[PDB]
Amino acid sequence: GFVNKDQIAKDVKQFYDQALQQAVVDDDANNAKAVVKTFHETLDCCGSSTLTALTTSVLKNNLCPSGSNIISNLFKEDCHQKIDDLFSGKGTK
Amino acid sequence: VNKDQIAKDVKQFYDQALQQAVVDDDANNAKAVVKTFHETLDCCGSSTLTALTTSVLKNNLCPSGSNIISNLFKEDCHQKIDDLFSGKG
Ligand SMILES: [Cl-]
Ligand SMILES: [Cl-]
Ligand SMILES: [Cl-]
Repeated sequence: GFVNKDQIAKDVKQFYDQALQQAVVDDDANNAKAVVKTFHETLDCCGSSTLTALTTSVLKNNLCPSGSNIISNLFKEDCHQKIDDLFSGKGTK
Repeated sequence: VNKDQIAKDVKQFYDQALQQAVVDDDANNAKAVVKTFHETLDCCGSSTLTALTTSVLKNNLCPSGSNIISNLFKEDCHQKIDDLFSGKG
């Protein structure tokens, strides 16, 4: 089966959103938090939007990339944007 | 979204880009996608696609530099995609 770039990007974001929501709402969600932490470290982001990345960095900072200050989350791309960069070949860096 | 299904689809997407990248004909986007996957996930090709992997490696789509062990001991992109969705890191 052929894979469409836009559709796969949408599914990944959706998967990540499910994970983020579980990691934040509920502690002890060990695997959601692991998935979220892996996405955040790999893509260098901390949220589905600028606003959720800021919120996560203030309230659940352990989920954010190491050495991440709060205020960078205001200016850095969010995880949805980094997922788009990945599949379009823009570059995560 | 099912974890197994999405990891499968992303690997298939990566495989598609890999085979397109080997053709140097209006595939500059596929080359960028392959290179982006390689740098983001820290991998180079897949053990399941040895012929393609050898070609992109020669096309300098697995650039070296940081982590010298990772320059000689390349990681499988399929495994790294699996690690991404399993949260293994
Ligand atoms: Cl699942
Ligand atoms: Cl092979
Ligand atoms: Cl190379």
